[PDB]
Amino acid sequence: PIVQNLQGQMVHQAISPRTLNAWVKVVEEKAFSPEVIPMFSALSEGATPQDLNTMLNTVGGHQAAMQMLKETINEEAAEWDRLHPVHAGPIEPGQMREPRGSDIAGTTSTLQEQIGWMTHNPPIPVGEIYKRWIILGLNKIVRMYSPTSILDIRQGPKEPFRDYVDRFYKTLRAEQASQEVKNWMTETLLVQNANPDCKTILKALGPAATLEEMMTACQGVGGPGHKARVL
Amino acid sequence: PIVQNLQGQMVHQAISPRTLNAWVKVVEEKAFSPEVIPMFSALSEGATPQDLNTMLNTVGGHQAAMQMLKETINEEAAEWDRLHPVHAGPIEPGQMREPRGSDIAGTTSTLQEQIGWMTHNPPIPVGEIYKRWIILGLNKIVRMYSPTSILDIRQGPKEPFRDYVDRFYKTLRAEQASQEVKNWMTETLLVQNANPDCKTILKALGPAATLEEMMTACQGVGGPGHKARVL
Amino acid sequence: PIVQNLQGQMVHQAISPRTLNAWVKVVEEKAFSPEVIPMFSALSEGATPQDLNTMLNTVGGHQAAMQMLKETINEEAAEWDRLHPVHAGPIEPGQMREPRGSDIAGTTSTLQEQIGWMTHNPPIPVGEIYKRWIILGLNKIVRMYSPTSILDIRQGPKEPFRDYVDRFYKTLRAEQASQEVKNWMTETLLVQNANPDCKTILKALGPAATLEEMMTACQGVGGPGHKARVL
Amino acid sequence: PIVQNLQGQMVHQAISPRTLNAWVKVVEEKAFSPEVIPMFSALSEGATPQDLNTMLNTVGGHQAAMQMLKETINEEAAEWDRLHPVHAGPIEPGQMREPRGSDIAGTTSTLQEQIGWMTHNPPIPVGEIYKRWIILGLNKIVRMYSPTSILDIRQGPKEPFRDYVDRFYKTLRAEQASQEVKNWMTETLLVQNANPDCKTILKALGPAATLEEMMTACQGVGGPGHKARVL
Amino acid sequence: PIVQNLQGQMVHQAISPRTLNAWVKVVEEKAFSPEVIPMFSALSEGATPQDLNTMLNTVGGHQAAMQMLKETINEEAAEWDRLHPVHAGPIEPGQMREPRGSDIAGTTSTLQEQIGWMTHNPPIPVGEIYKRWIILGLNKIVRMYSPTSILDIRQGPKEPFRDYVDRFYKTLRAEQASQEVKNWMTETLLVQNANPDCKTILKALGPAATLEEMMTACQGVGGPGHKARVL
Amino acid sequence: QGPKEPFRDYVDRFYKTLRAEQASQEVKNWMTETLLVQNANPDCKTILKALGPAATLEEMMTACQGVGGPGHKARVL
Repeated sequence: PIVQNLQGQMVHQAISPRTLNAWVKVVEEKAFSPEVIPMFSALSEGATPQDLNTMLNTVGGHQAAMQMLKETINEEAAEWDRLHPVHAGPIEPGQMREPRGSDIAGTTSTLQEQIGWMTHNPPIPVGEIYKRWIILGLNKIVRMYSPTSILDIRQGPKEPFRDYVDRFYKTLRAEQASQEVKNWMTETLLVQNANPDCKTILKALGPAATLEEMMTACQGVGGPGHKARVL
Repeated sequence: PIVQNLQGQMVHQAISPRTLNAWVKVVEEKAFSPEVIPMFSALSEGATPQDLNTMLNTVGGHQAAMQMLKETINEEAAEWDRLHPVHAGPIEPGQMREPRGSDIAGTTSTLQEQIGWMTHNPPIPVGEIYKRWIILGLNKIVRMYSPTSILDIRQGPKEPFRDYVDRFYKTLRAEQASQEVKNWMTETLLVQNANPDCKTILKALGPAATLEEMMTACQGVGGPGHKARVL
Repeated sequence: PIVQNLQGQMVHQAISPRTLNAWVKVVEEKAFSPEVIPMFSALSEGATPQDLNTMLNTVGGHQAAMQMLKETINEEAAEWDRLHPVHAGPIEPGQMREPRGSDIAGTTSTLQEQIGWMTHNPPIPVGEIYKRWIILGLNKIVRMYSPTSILDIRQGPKEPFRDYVDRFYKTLRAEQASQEVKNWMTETLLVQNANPDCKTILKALGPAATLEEMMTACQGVGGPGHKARVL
Repeated sequence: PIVQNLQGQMVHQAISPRTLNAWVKVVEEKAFSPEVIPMFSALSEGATPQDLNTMLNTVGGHQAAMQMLKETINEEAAEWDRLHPVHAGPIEPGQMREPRGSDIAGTTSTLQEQIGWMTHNPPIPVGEIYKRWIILGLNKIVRMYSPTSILDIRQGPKEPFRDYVDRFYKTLRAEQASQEVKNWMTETLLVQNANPDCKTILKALGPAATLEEMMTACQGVGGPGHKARVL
Repeated sequence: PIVQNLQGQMVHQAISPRTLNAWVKVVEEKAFSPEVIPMFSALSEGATPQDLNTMLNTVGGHQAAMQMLKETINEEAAEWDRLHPVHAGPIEPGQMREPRGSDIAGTTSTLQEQIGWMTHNPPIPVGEIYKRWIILGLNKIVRMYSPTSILDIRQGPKEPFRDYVDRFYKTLRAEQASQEVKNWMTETLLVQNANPDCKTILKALGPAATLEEMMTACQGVGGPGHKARVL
Repeated sequence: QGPKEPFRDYVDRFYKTLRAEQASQEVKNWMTETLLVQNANPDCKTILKALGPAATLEEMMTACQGVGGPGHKARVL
């Protein structure tokens, strides 16, 4: 990344082995889950194109997924130059030029230019432009083996309600939809078939008390709910 | 390393034994493989010849790989040397000697010289030249440490297409083939070495199918393969 | 050690406790071996003759071999006076005093003198001369050892032509072998026990070829699922 | 501990956890090997009398040995007090009062009076004088802890001599014998207690035969490369 | 925490998560013990009341002995109020307000106010005073919970004299008895509670024998005299 | 040769093969140390403990008398 410095000018640093290891733990295991997009955000806060390609490349796992991302963003890269002047500004390495799509994604730019673009004030946001293409590329792999349907979000009869929530957000962030279809279906079927003790205390409290008493309810559910609560 | 390479005054920093112990750990976990090479690059952004000689000599094991790499960087230096004339040194303070191919590899040069050439503005880049040479020798081990080969890889008779096409892509990463060859390879060769059950669906899927549309063929058939995976 | 060596603005700081914990168990557990040598070089950046002398006193394993290492160091430290006698150049330029063999081995020099030598620009480089002498004695000490079971690494008749070859260089890496002895051990161990088809290919190549060539052979010779790929 | 300063007088910094960790490991693993003296002193660089005291309160086992060591310090602080008479009447205004034995022990004296003594002219080594009390006490604990006498160290008939030499030099570390006596032990107990065949060679080589020559005794016995083979 | 040395302005440093973690992890291994204390001193270097509070507040285990410890802090806070007149404003014109029991415990005062008394001439060590109250707290904890004591303990059937002396001293640290009592226990009761055969030979080392003379004697009688050791 | 073997055809095979190569003199000495000595019979290696590195050839060719074999086929006709 680019990292602010105490006494002077901003410094470029290479992405650390801890950071590529922390990322490797995430992506190879969360690949088909919507969960990866904000981890990606957080572990790419200062990131240059070169940092971004380094983060793509150091993954071992899901190599054909990894290509479907690389191919996806080169289409964005081609797309960009359709409306935006090609080779505008200075021809030569080491000057302030206006980046093409394949400059954005660090394919045709050298790192020195990237450093110039990201040290400018306000910064020239090449890596932010590229991260949005990688999020869109990430949406496509997340979709590929994920479920999508509103009737396919599962709800067991004795669960203490939380497991349904924890499935809900990792289902409906795969594909965009209507807020009203997400709300109305919550009400007519999903919550209406949930744990009948849970519904009782919760919808007696209503939209007028905090979820605490509902969440303090439904103790002792199988083996895992019998597990210690005071430790 | 020499740090702060593309930003004003660059300066030297020592390679840490934990950075070295962590390098060797990738090598323990992935053997000699493609996926090593970017971890090598990430830890090689600022590297002097001496950092590079410190990186190969700390490996210890895999000594047939080390010996092959070692002749390839020597064969590369020899070639620099018979192509670019190098004569007798400075006779006065404030003067700089020419690199040899041996100097660039850190055979005959001392670190202080390496610092002078690579901290000059603009630098005389001995670390670049050699790190590339080392990468050539790393790729060349990949050929002689390859699991299977692109023609030999194939789909088991009840094997999911999804498992197959990932390991196929792992396989094509070790392959050094051109891009037009890589294009055919990921289309025809892939479909051909498919099993008879998926091959049909794959022939029906036909010309001009994208990787998005590859990865979604043979879904939802059930049976063996599906234990942890939602249909 | 000095902190900020080669970086100006230098301070002397005390030796780190995790560097000492890593040191004592490395010399204890693994012995005077080829891996010690490049780690000792990486481990001991910025160290003074007090720090390196503090580090030879803290080594608690291999005592007898250490007394031949101490004799060896006391020999170079003596010989340096025989090789480079103090101030036999011009008295006029410069103003430090020229160090004896035993101001380098930290035996007569005070820590202020060593600080001044290593805080000059360019410096008088006491630490690194000391680190060479210890490396040189690490090589003499290594040669005091020879692995049993060099000659028991015999090529497995149906196995690929890799790990036995690998092991044979590894066992013989500090054994100092001759061209004809290396070719003879190659035939004896490797060629004469390998696979029938391979043995014909290897006798046809001859045991005197470089490693990229020996590695190339025997791969894709065999028929359907018999092509001898690395396991 | 004590830390260096580039303008004006020295300053003190917080004690490190990992220093106490390094010290507790080298105390614990072998329960007080002669490894404690170079190691304690490696971690007692710049260590005030209150830091040396913190190092003594780190040892949680061995509370006999630890109080024996405190009563040893108690006799040493006395030794100091007897050697030097206590100032009668008022101390002269200005610079530090001379240190009394328990003040050196860090019990009756504060941190800042230690800073005072070390910045003073001449320097008063309050850290270094108390540190010698500890190390004498640590050798008392190692002497108590030692398994056998250097005059009873001896080996079975087919054990290597070279392994005995090493057992000898491990043995020597805790032994404060005069050097003539130690040279005499080197050339008598090793030479006398070597196996019949090493007696045959050490006679042939003679009285002036080296320690390297001692370790290379019983060499040449086997077949090539430590293996006999029939033609 | 606070550091004053080599800073240009006197403000707070934020507490490390690995500080708190390392403190909790110390309590895991040892419990409230003598053992936590030297690791508490290092992990509470520069500690202000607020930091001290945070370090108390994350302990989740041992919660009766937390209640005894806090009670004991409150108690020396009550003591201090009736100790000397606390000045509610400045003690003299040009000097800070005095700290009473709620100011030392961190309840009425704010972090910069606490930085004030540590950075002030003269300094008032509010956080060390509270650490002492913490040290007194812990000293009551180990004594209520102490499983046996000095006039009930005796040397075992097969217990070495040394490990008896060690096990007495460990008891006698936890036992918070009056000092002339403890001085009678280390002189007379220690001798009296040994093995009886043992006790007769400590009768035989002449009047008032020293701990080193005692430690170097008592041989053959009671528990094991020989100890196997790793060199 | 095997380790207990009487230390005569091996010495013919060594010298004849040396005479075949026509090896350089210095290399013959390194070959002797490398090969001849490290293959020698036990009693022949007692001479290299008794004499150390300064070992003469006549001593070694006068060793190994307690085993059989043909010797040098010395006779008086």
